[PDB]
Amino acid sequence: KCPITISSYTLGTEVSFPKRVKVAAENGFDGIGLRAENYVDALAAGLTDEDMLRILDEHNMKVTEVEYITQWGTAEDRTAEQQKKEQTTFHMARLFGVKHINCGLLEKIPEEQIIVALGELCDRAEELIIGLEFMPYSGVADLQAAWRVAEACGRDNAQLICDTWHWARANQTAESIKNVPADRIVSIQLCDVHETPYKELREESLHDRLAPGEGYGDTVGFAKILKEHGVNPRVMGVEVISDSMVATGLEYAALKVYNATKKVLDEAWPEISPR
Ligand SMILES: [Mg+2]
Ligand SMILES: [Mg+2]
Ligand SMILES: [Mg+2]
Repeated sequence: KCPITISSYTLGTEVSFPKRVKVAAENGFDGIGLRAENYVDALAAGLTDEDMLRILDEHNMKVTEVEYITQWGTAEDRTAEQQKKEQTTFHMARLFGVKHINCGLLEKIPEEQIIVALGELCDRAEELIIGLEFMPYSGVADLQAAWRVAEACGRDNAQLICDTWHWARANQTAESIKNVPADRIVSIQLCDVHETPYKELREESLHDRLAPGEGYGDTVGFAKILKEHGVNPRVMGVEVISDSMVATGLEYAALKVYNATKKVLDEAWPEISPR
């Protein structure tokens, strides 16, 4: 089993929790992703952990993705708020029954420092899996780099996330997955890329992604690579971060990315496609 999950950013940063759940459920998703910010907003709106569980249950829904841990690479970055965010994701994962937490490292630090910091983060995570996400503009720039550091840290909960946008913008291929044990890839996130990159790649990534297979990043070929390598993702996230789609409509966004996801997985991995 692999829950088709609408990732947090796919619905923006404003929508209430109950609307997020409802829009997801109405559009055929098995789960939602939640950022710590979304969770804090819900608490600020007077919702409790308990109420969030009830609402999910009311829509036959689950939170299946928890994110996003960053700013863990250096002593100066690991501030009290950083550490609060870490702790908040850990609690969120336990609460909602999620086994892994999405993680990225923006800071371009020497890799030996990354190995050590990653090990420490996995220690902090205890039973939870750290899903380290490579990104072309980050301190872990491609899949080989992510595997190198996860491997070297020597914690079994150091695992890997493949997000189509990052895969395509880091120009990854079939060879990128070489020597990466399939069972180390904890999740997959689907979307697609514009033909022409932004000047600032990080702006593009957070503002102007395309729906799966509607772009120039061979989402279909990407899914097939991971499938054939023997990856068994815990979640199939759909992470299409698009200010334009959200501005058009949440329902619009949700329908558009579901239909696109179904198109790609029908072709590439029918056994887990939504049905
Ligand atoms: Mg915004
Ligand atoms: Mg991602
Ligand atoms: Mg089977």
